[PDB]
Amino acid sequence: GVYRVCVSTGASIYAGSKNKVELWLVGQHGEVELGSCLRPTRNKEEEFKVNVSKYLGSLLFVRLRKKHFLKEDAWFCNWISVQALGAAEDKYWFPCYRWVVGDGVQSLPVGTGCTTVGDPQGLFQKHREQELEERRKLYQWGSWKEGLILNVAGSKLTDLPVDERFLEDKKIDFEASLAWGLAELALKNSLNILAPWKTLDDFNRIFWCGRSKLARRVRDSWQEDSLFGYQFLNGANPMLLRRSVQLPARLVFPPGMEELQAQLEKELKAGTLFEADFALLDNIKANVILYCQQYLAAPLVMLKLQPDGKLMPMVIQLHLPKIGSSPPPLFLPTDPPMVWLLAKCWVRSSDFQVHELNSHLLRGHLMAEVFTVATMRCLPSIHPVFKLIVPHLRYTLEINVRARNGLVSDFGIFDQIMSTGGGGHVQLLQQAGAFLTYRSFCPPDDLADRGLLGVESSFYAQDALRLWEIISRYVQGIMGLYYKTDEAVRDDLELQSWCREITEIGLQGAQKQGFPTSLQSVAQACHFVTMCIFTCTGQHSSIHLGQLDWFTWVPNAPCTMRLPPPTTKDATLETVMATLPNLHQSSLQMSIVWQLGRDQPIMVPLGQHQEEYFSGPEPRAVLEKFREELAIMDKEIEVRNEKLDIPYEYLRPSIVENSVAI
Ligand SMILES: [Fe+2]
Repeated sequence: GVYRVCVSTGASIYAGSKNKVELWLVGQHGEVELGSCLRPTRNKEEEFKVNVSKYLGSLLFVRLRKKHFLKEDAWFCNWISVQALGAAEDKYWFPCYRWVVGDGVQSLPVGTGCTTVGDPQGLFQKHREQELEERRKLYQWGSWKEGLILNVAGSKLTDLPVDERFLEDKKIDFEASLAWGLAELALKNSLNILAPWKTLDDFNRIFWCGRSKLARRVRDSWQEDSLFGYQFLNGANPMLLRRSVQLPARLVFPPGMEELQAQLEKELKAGTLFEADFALLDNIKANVILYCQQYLAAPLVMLKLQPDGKLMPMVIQLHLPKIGSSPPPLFLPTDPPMVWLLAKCWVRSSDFQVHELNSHLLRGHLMAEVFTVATMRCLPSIHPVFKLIVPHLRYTLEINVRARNGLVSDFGIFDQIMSTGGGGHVQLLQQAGAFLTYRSFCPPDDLADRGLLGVESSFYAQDALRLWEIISRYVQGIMGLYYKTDEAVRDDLELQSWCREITEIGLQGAQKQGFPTSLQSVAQACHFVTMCIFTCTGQHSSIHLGQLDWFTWVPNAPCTMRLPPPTTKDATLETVMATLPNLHQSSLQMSIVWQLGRDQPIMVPLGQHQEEYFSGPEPRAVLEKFREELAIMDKEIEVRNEKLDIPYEYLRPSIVENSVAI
């Protein structure tokens, strides 16, 4: 048989190897020796024809060995393909996409994919058991802080497996751009070092972060209650807002407040009353920067949806009611300018804290990390489900360790400017585990329980729904090719351990929240994987992407507050200024909002990954349909935003990354 064996080397910097690599072809019936054929050239696809007398049959594996003489050289193998030039057979695909190190003999299965149940021959059975044992030695759980959901084991990036590390081409650009980014900002902001700081207009002096079309709008009108409430719907953090069924029990009224109660009852029966509650911030210890006391608040904001499709704030309560003590003052738009302005600033500051911590870090980065480690420890390379998820898990462990090394680590970024940093952030993050429910990660159920379905004013809910349907079908499409009966899913030990690693191990008992302990059906499994895929794409991008727009104008998103939240209604121009961050803190904030949210040097759009793990044409068809539905969504949304005054685009397949990486 005449075969053209083709081996593809990585496009990295250290991908090429000076060592000679020997291959072997082992099929359904027998195996053949090929020996040293070529030497891995960096970013070079190399093919060659060979002829073997021994009958192989269906090629199952392609074993390789990298022999080194005196100095070993790492080799990042993309894949190996061996096709029969004579017989009418399909090209045998053998995906690798990882680093190859050591004088150990590696084995690459064919890219078809299958499970233990779907492999009755037991051809790949022994292969996957030995691989997973090694996977577990490489991927272990760790604990950055006690009480939180597990993360990857280790402390530094060096503790991460080489395959999870940044490619040398991205690592240099990721760090360079970040360095030049914050320095440029630090330079210009140092000029204001002696500039007056007594009017809110002075905030415009430091403003020079990104200055986008939307970001300018914010500067133009942040004091507008219309934009204020608009952010609860389509802002950077649309997770807290929900439709009110009844008045919040913490919404207690001070003696005299009876007229306002009727305005609240009017909106409730109409079904236009909404509430965003920040009680999670209660009793969280605030930061201490330079021995100066910072302050937090647990506000409540009541809003009404206007017939012209506008959400407007009605009342803001800054403290939670103290049992046994008189009720705290409620602030209304009727209050003096400065008094209402201060209360909105406290709400924006608190939204920032919860956004970055819960919405972003926890619900986005850490959750994904949980999925990542559970995938690598329970699902073998050949597993069909494993091949579906991996692109979405790209560069996740790396960016997370980078965060726990200076972004949220002790004496890190939060501690330096964030009011929650310095202890309270962990307190807020640890206690936020209870709010992590299975339904909250699924749009069809999230907006359902909250009550944002059908709300035309909420573009997030719409886009979240549409996107979820597309993904859902893609997973259903892939899972359908490998799971035809519910018993298949039910008896998939690997699949069952994966789901176990997540709900029970990773998430520390998430069954009490809503996460399943076992996937017994096919439709249930499809919903779980979609939930995973969505968390590493949509859930993160819908929260990450708005940072450059809303958190750049400090007055709209204060990183900290120098004065405690007002207990009386007598705020003045100076007090608002004193409460808000000074030039020292605000400027640092802007330079840091660029870190937690920005455009990545090289970015991979949702569903647009290059690594090919499947070999069949059927899996590909499903992949192509997925890319098709996404493309048409990205265009339609683009057209829709034309008519929109403030275009919502945080869920567009073109800018929505395929994995959590920034
Ligand atoms: Fe992010």
